[PDB]
Amino acid sequence: IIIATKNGKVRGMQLTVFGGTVTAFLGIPYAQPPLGRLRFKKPQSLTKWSDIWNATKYANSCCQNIDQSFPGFHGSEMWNPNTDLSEDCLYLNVWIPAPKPKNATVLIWIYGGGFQTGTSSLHVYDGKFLARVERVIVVSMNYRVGALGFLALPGNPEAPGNMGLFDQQLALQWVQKNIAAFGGNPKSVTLFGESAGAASVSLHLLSPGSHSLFTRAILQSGSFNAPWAVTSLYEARNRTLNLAKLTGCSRENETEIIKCLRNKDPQEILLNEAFVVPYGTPLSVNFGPTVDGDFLTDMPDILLELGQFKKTQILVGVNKDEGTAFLVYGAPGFSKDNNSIITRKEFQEGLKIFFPGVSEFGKESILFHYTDWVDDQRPENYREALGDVVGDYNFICPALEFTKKFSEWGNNAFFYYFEHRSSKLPWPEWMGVMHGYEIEFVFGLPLERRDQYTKAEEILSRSIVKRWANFAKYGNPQETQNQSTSWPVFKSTEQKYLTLNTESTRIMTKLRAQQCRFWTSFFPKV
Ligand SMILES: *[C@@H]1O[C@H](CO[C@@H]2O[C@@H](C)[C@@H](O)[C@@H](O)[C@@H]2O)[C@@H](O[C@@H]2O[C@H](CO)[C@@H](O)[C@H](O)[C@H]2NC(C)=O)[C@H](O)[C@H]1NC(C)=O
Ligand SMILES: *[C@@H]1O[C@H](CO[C@@H]2O[C@@H](C)[C@@H](O)[C@@H](O)[C@@H]2O)[C@@H](O[C@@H]2O[C@H](CO)[C@@H](O)[C@H](O)[C@H]2NC(C)=O)[C@H](O)[C@H]1NC(C)=O
Ligand SMILES: *[C@@H]1O[C@H](CO[C@@H]2O[C@@H](C)[C@@H](O)[C@@H](O)[C@@H]2O)[C@@H](O)[C@H](O)[C@H]1NC(C)=O
Ligand SMILES: *[C@@H]1O[C@H](CO)[C@@H](O)[C@H](O)[C@H]1NC(C)=O
Ligand SMILES: *[C@@H]1O[C@H](CO)[C@@H](O)[C@H](O)[C@H]1NC(C)=O
Ligand SMILES: *[C@@H]1O[C@H](CO)[C@@H](O)[C@H](O)[C@H]1NC(C)=O
Repeated sequence: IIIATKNGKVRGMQLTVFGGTVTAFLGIPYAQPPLGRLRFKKPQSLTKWSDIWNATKYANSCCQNIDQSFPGFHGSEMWNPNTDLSEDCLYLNVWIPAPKPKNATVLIWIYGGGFQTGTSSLHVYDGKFLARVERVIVVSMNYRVGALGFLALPGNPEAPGNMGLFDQQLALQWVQKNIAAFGGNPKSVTLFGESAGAASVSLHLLSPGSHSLFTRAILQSGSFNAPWAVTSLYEARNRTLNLAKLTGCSRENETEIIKCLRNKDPQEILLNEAFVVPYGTPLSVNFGPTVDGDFLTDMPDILLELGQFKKTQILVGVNKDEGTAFLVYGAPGFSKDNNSIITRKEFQEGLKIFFPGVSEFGKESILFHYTDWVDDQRPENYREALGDVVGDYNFICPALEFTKKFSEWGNNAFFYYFEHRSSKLPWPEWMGVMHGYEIEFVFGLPLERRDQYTKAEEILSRSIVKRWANFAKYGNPQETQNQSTSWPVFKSTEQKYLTLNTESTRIMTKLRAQQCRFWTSFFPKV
């Protein structure tokens, strides 16, 4: 139960799952901790050790602001970090099947959180059910978020930008050099993540230094062409210097600002991160991926459009009600505690919150496209409209356009539409199939009947886990043995996609066709 890696021995622990055993190695370090001189730098290789590292508990989460908008509410607190925050957080986790497999496919998980939050130690990210049920090895890693992971002064190796993407990339290399010792096949590595984690997975498809570190990709509710995912390199510099003044760290030697920011206390940087943008939205990515000239050599949209990415199979998908979660973090007349029926003027107020820097005409064009009704006095007309707007603009339409663009360079792609509202979902029912609430199905939590899910949820999670596993091993997300719906390839022309629900599973075409022609062709011009 001790494994010898390239930097020394590590001790794990075994776990009982479904009357079998999984071996967990929680908290293997994969880089020299990025403190002091190393804060804001790319991660550095990890010096050998001759003891036995004890990988028996999750390591520290990375520094980050907590969501304190619904204290005590499980719906928001289940996403808050559940281990000590620290700048010493570059660690990873590995769940291997027991008995040790011999050439197992490796699934590498990248959590979301808008590039400002998240941690690999969340309960819904527990890879033990996947290791037990599909006999894959599951790896997740922590990576720097917010200013600590994405502060950008282009070219300056003191704060080059994209450091958190490089933490991810060094985790992938760790798996390349070391996963053979755990019984895994480095030649069969599938990346999957959700939200900002999905956008990260898509950026690894573009970054040449990641080409050789993984085989396939799975993108849940996210991609790099979402409007919140990448920021221009000049908007990045404006933000790092606005943080510089806010901490009184202003200089004309850019390098001297960095070493000034290197002496400030993480809490001081965290509490100023929010204000480096002129007007915030509940979707703001204050510090995030940029075109840095190293991880990312051009605007991702050019690279996607011109076929400059890793050629491979992708699995891409979204939830029915991506946008609702954000409405109760700032939209007036909205609350998780009533059913949030809003008015036409409340709707228009909501647009100013989510599209603050957008012209009067832009906002009416949004209102005009979403507010001519199949019936004008459904009292929830404007409430549903505002949720669709946020979800279609921020998630569904970027994921559809990514998939279109990706598949027209010849690779197989599969698109799902997740529309089961979980029975354990703590938010009110008007919020529907919320952002992030497919993750528990992917990780196979409903497989554990000890814990509150209907039998129908267990069965739906059982096939999702099988399709995901079959996609990782074989490049094809079919459930073959149980007479399931066949998942058609998503072609650029007909655009078939698969719906995922408890009743049964249907092939449909051209998800949100009218809404996406608005968002992806009209609205970019305004
Ligand atoms: C680029 O940065 C300037 C400077 O930023 C601001 O100062 C920070 C400390 C923080 O308080 C931000 O909210 C400020 O915006 C921005 O310039 C300003 O515009 C805002 C409102 O638009 C105004 O409050 C400030 O007085 C302006 N500051 C100056 C120095 O004139 C600017 O908006 C940023 N954005 C872009 C796109 O360049
Ligand atoms: C739904 O609730 C929102 C606000 O949630 C509430 O906040 C307090 C007002 C309190 O009543 C809590 O118990 C509620 O759950 C309501 O929005 C408020 O409306 C008033 C109207 O005078 C306005 O002044 C406030 O700013 C609003 N609060 C906001 C925008 O956060 C809303 O009216 C409720 N609607 C329904 C149909 O129940
Ligand atoms: C590492 O841990 C050793 C203890 O072994 C076991 O660790 C966990 C799983 C506990 O359940 C404990 O009862 C076990 O015996 C220590 O002997 C060793 O000193 C530790 N090393 C370091 C560096 O802390
Ligand atoms: C694992 O599979 C690869 C091909 O996918 C092969 O080249 C390698 O030798 C295998 N290793 C084993 C079976 O230990
Ligand atoms: C000041 O800036 C120059 C580049 O213009 C740089 O070479 C120098 O190292 C900076 N000062 C310090 C103390 O590093
Ligand atoms: C197939 O169906 C059986 C029930 O007949 C179920 O127990 C099994 O787990 C299913 N397999 C998959 C991959 O869903």
